[PDB]
Amino acid sequence: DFTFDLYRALASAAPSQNIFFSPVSISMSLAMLSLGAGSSTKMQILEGLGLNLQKSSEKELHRGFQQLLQELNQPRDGFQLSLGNALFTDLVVDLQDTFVSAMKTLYLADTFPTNFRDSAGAMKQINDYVAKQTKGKIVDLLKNLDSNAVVIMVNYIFFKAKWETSFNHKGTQEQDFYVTSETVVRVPMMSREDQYHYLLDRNLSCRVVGVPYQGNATALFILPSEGKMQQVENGLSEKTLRKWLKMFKKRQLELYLPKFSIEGSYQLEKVLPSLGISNVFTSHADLSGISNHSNIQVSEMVHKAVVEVDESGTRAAAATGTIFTFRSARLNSQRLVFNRPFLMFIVDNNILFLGKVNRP
Repeated sequence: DFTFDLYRALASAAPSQNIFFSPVSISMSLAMLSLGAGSSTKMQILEGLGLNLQKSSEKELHRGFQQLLQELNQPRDGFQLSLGNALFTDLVVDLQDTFVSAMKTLYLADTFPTNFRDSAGAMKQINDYVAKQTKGKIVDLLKNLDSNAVVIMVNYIFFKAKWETSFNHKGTQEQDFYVTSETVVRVPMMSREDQYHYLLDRNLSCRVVGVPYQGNATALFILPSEGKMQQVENGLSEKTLRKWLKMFKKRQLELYLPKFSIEGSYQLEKVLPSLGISNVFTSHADLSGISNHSNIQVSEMVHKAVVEVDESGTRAAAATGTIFTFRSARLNSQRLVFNRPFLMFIVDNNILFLGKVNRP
């Protein structure tokens, strides 16, 4: 698995830490990059994306993403999704019009000649570019920039959508969240009893619940059994996802989910090589589709994903202006409380987001 092996790579590199990235967005930038890559550099990228038998249609691959981008970029109401890619290339590097054209046309991405000789100027231009493309949601992508950089590739994505059903601000109270058995933090816990797509996975030992967004996206929160986080991570795979997308049944639940913001920032040139994509970062890189200039390669491939989660939804919890019972108070339903590290997916027909919430 491209996506899940990448998740494990990132996880292994930063134990006991939050992880968060966009799979679709990463595949998108790699395909886009293959547009100017040649020989073994290109082939490593395509196989990494996993590319059909007969090494068939790359243009079909670009068609898919091309359409996907369009659908993703079409506004709704209270749906905030900013995603994009850009290539910053040194002044020496003469660009190929066929590359620049394909990038803008197919992926809506830009290629900007840049003066990396002025490290501090380039960093600010890049950060300002992203701050604007994100309507201010991602303001300081790069934290440092080398003077010898030749080409910087940045991929960014910010997402915030209204729940299909809201969380009553009256159900939010501070509560303990156990990062570990001995590390505890107070967090504002939202709550709402309702019918949710539930799933008990005895194989991996974890509970999965689905919460739909006011649109076409649905959040999946995975709660491992006490001490089973590593096991679950070891079990993550596209197959498993398919499996889960079937076991899903409606179940009355009193859900307790934290209000939180989560982000991941990565230098993919330090992890992708372990997944088989290495030539593109070396001096032996083949980016002849991009320029005829020798000695060029991707100096840095940064990726930043940001997502905010809160009460806001489309409609308020309609009800029990029907609560019938002789009891003083109705009894509780099954309770699912995320007050220990959990995993989270945000999926449409693809996987927009994948991460591990260790500390809200």
